[PDB]
Amino acid sequence: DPMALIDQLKEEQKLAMKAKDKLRLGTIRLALAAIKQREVDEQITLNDDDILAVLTKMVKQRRDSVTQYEAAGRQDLADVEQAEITVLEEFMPQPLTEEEVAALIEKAIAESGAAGMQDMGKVMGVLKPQIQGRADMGKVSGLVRAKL
Ligand SMILES: [Zn+2]
Ligand SMILES: [Zn+2]
Ligand SMILES: [Zn+2]
Repeated sequence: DPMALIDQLKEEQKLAMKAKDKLRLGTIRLALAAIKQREVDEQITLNDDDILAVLTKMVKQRRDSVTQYEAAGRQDLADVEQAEITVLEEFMPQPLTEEEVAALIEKAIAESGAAGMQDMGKVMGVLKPQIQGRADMGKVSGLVRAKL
């Protein structure tokens, strides 16, 4: 039952403001503005996975700015962008460990009653939402194929 990402971002905004941590505050504010943009423009309420997509795009855009700054010799500016990325990445999940993936697979097999390679789709359909972008699906496939 982790705190919703929207609430983690708002709490971190309040703390960064009280800390007078200027760069951190500014980047959190931009994440919250990107969330508001989607909720107004798409007429939806974002969940955690939606917010993770918001953060992933912000990290991508800043990573492309790092590329441009570093190609121009402006490491000082690329470092500011890296500091922004580090703030954003605080809210992102860690990749699943090998042992974590193996456990998800064994749980997916137990609950789906999977037996044999014909049940590859049955298992992967259970796993795919649970794995998100936290593991290589091809490797997960191969681990599942082994057990089946
Ligand atoms: Zn923090
Ligand atoms: Zn920046
Ligand atoms: Zn977290």
